[PDB]
Amino acid sequence: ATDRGSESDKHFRKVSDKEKIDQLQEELLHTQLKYQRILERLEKENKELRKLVLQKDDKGIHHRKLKKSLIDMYSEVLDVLSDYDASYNTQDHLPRVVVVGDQSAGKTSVLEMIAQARIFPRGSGEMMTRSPVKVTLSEGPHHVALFKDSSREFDLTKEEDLAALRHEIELRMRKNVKEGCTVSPETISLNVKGPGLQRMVLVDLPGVINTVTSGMAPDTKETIFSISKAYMQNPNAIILCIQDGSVDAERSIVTDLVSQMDPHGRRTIFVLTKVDLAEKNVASPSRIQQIIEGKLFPMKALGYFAVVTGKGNSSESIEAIREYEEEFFQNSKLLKTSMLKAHQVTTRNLSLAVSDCFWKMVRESVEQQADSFKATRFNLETEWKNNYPRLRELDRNELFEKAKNEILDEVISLSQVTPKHWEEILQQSLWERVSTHVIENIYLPAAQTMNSGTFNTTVDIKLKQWTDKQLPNKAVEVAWETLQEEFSRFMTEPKGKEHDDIFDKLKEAVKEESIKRHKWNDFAEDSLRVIQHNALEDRSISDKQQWDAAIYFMEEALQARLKDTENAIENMVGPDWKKRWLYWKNRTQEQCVHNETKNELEKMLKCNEEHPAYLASDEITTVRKNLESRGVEVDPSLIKDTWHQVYRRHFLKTALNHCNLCRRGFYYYQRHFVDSELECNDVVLFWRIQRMLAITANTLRQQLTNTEVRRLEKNVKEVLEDFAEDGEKKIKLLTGKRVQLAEDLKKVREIQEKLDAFIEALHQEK
Amino acid sequence: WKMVRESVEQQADSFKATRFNLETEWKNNYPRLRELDRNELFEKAKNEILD
Ligand SMILES: Nc1nc2c(ncn2[C@@H]2O[C@H](COP(=O)(O)OP(=O)(O)O)[C@@H](O)[C@H]2O)c(=O)[nH]1
Ligand code: ALF
Ligand SMILES: [K+]
Ligand SMILES: [Mg+2]
Repeated sequence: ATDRGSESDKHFRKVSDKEKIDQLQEELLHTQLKYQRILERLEKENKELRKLVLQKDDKGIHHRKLKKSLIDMYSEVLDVLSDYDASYNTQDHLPRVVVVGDQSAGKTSVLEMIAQARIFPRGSGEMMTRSPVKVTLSEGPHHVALFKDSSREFDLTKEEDLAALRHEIELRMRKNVKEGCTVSPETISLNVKGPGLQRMVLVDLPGVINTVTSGMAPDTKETIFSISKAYMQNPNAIILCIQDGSVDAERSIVTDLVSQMDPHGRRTIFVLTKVDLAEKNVASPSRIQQIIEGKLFPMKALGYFAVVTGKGNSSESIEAIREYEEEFFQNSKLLKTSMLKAHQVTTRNLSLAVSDCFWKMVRESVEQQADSFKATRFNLETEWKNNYPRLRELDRNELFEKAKNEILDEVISLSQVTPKHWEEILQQSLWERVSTHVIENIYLPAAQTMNSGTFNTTVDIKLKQWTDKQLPNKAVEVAWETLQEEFSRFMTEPKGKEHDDIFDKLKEAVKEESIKRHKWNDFAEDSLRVIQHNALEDRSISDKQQWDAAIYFMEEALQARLKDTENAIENMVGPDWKKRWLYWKNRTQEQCVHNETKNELEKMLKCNEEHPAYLASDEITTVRKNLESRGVEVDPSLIKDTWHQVYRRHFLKTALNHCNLCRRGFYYYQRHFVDSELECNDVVLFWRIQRMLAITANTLRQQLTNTEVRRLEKNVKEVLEDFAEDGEKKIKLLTGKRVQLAEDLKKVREIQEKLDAFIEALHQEK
Repeated sequence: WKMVRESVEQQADSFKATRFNLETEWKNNYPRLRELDRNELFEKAKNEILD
């Protein structure tokens, strides 16, 4: 009878097994223990069956050391790195090839005529590049590129598919840009296969703008510079410097961006675009001869200075661009009358030369990263472990689940609270809430008559009306709060000096959802009304012990009121001579008035001890004249306020003296046959309420332990499952700086594997 | 029929548990009457009154 919710769950839980254990045992334990093992061993078979078919498309199985997915290893390493750390602290050490040049140059053309002319939005009229776009190029058949690493199935040779693919990239480009600028560092990941593509990662960084026009947000050019740090602070970056062939080199921006990155040109190759505009204006090949020699290019870029040319139409196909480029370069005086042989100028030579320089840098510098990340992990683990010796290995998934079980365990522990605590806490809390209402609004005005029948009649009518409207509504609220008060203590209270504060955000977050769903039984009040009516209706106290308990607790309530009034009075009247002379204090003129106003009222009560609480205006006038006769002029309102506090002090002392004789007078045996005027009807009123609330608490406790705590437990389970799926809150709640460090350690460990996997793939040559 | 077959078996356990809890308390408070009915109660009075 102490608790019934736990028994119900066990009974039906066994029933479920009795009917379905022959299916549950296989699914719940046998399958799950084998499930993890088969992931390593049997999924291996299905992965290999498809992988081999995919490798045949790659040709990796057919040809040793030659596989189109071999270059995809390089991108996988960077994809983890960008997710692990997209900031300069990690990005600055990641090898890459970047397209750098004046925005007007159309610098991206170096990549458009390879694969991107079909799927990347282009054309003049507006700035196209909005954020770094990385394209993973690989020798292979035509295949729809990955867009934001998402799979696609499109034909790259038909306009209808390509147009939709151009839309997809544009959406990422603009969405990466936030208010205040037109460019964003947030990168876009593309991976395309097709003929003529080289194994390398080329990034089209947003074009630099000398000045921010009114058509662009003010921070455009500063943002591009910060994005330009992808190479300016990256010793592993290869820079393709694009000179806008429409304008002279002395008008360029790229010269300063790269010359401050590598003034020796060791990390860069200079490329020129739109050279054919030289013949749409008065061509000056003598300036081109300086261009090839790098006289006017401070970065002294190394390699052959390739040139890109195009019809300028934004619909020219990749094949059309290649054919146009070859014919123009092989005949134009810009290159035929200067030392720029077309077979070195052609973009396809740049792609090969860029691919050649790409693998040179990657193999040389990649091994340094493996040592760097390993050193990082050891330094992080040493400090992380020393500050958190308890957690040698931690994850945010492990952190959440521990709380999930811990929370459910505590709420169950809350369900283990004995009724003794519930009944005492509910009874004590509820009575204290309504202890003054009865005294001030029911008892004291009823005490103004000497007719005990009216006294009991008056209160009973008020109580029944009060009972119907207030008592069960306050009682449930106390019970609802009382359960939450213990729940919070069970939930988030520390175990002395040991406490995992890392879990407090989730615990309180779970509570708020669980209390919102904690709807107390809407009919609990109806039972209490019947109970309270019966508890009040039965006023028969035939037991001395019932009398003894009721009177002592009534005294405490009255003594509390007496001190409450007395403390208010002392402030109203101030210190007496004992404290005025002891602490060198004095009275305010109001306190002086109150003391004399008090004295006159005390004298009035000294004789008229039975004076009713209500004062006649003649008494108010009498006091005023009695005080005015001593030089004290008092507003009637002061007297009435003084009167109320002093009267209760007078009354309450009388009531306690009545209580003293009620217990003592009846206690003496020979006095029980003396019918004195000591009808302790207040003890009858107090006793019934004490019993009435005690029964109320028991009804609340029964509902508390039978229905409400189970609803609280059920809601917690519903909320915790929502949190289990709510990754963002789990991240937002689990921010303890050790799980985040543990998360970083995991990512560092993964990168070390990914770094070595690619490095291991480099070592396939020997 | 999906809901009825799934949940109906729970009722059988619930009612059986109800009877055992009711019989335990009912029998303990009324050990004399292991089985009682309002028809048996009336007839006993009928004979008792006539006697
Ligand atoms: N004349 C000429 N036009 C080009 C060349 N490369 C690209 N374009 C034109 O520039 C426009 C878009 O090229 P794109 O590489 O996207 O430059 P961006 O949009 O300014 O970054 C298209 O209309 C192309 O025809 C080139 O080498 N010569
Ligand atoms: F014109 Al650009 F990136 F070269 F938008
Ligand atoms: K442009
Ligand atoms: Mg562009």
